[PDB]
Amino acid sequence: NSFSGYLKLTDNVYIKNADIVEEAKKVKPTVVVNAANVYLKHGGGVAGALNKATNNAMQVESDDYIATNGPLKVGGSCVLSGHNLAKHCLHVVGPNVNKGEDIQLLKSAYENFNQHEVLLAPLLSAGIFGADPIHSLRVCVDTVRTNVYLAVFDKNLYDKLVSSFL
Ligand SMILES: Nc1ncnc2c1ncn2[C@@H]1O[C@H](COP(=O)(O)OP(=O)(O)OC[C@H]2O[C@H](O)[C@H](O)[C@@H]2O)[C@@H](O)[C@H]1O
Repeated sequence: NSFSGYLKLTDNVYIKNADIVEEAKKVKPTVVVNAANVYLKHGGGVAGALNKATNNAMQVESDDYIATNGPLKVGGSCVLSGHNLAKHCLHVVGPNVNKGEDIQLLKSAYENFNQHEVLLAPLLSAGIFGADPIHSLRVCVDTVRTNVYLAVFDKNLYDKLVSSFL
């Protein structure tokens, strides 16, 4: 695969200090993961950046998905187009711990990754949703069995994560 410069964490999990949008643009992976909310309203963080890079096509598609199917579940997912970034985007909803949602649902969220052989992904719930980032990384490592390439935008966070036990 064309993923380059990743640090190996485990047999199947790799990590890099990179913007997921730039990784997706360069690699054009089969699957890029979005850290979504249940309404697929891609406002900020990973979702807002991915959507911006698609010139809002991701949001237009997402609005039709919701109109047809209704909100996702917390811990749930749907497969939509990856537009100009990837073949597919797997939109995954981690728990919004800052709004009282159960952190246990982070494991359910990462289980969705096992339906795909290779993914480029962020650390779910670790941003605006308020989960401890090292916890999200540990849940990823302990849940995902398929090959995951994690893109960590924030340099300070990356440096801390790669120096922490799993
Ligand atoms: N471009 C990026 N590339 C890689 N990692 C990033 C990027 N931007 C942020 N991160 C990191 O990615 C991690 C996740 O941060 P978040 O994207 O907030 O996701 P969540 O699951 O916590 O919140 C979901 C909400 O965020 C959106 O508003 C949605 O629309 C949802 O409403 C953090 O470590 C970030 O530093």
